[PDB]
Amino acid sequence: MAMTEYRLVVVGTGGVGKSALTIQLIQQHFVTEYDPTIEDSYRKHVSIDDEACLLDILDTAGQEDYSAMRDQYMRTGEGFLCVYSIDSQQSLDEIHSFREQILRVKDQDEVPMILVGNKCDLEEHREVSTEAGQAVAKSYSIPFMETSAKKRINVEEAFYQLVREIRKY
Ligand SMILES: Nc1nc2c(ncn2[C@@H]2O[C@H](COP(=O)(O)OP(=O)(O)O)[C@@H](O)[C@H]2O)c(=O)[nH]1
Ligand SMILES: [Mg+2]
Repeated sequence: MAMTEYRLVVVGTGGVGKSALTIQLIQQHFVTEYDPTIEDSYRKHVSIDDEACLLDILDTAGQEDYSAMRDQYMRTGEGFLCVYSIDSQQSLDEIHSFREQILRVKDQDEVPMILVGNKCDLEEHREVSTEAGQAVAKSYSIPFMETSAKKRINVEEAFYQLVREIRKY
């Protein structure tokens, strides 16, 4: 009996920590200077709510003319991890267009996604309050989480929550 595979796409402005969160989930260490242009896909066998499954994760990078793989992942993506950085209001503001574009490509009014405020270790440099991130997520009726790839806070939980959202769809 084959386990279900979930295709997940991590999106967000450059520098928010898409690679660092994805590499923390897969390899369980914190990267500091990962190439901002590398667009890799990753796999991981996990159990979520005690149902084993496979995660198929595209770690998007840059906004150059997309590869055919990115376009396929955008069309076939089952859940989206929409990442901003709590120290960058600009990265949160860009989330609104990431959601429009996901809903545009998927051609539906609602697509499983989670709003992730990353770098929650940078409390000194916080621009986006938790309350404001919760307000965006409540407005879009999506789950919300603050994460730290650096301090390993809620990394697995963010991905697992996205799977729980897909399973409710
Ligand atoms: N303090 C802190 N820095 C982070 C965190 N996540 C990523 N970074 C840093 O932010 C920079 C960009 O991270 P990266 O994952 O490459 O962002 P990406 O362009 O979305 O892939 C890197 O230097 C990371 O060390 C975090 O949770 N906390
Ligand atoms: Mg990256």
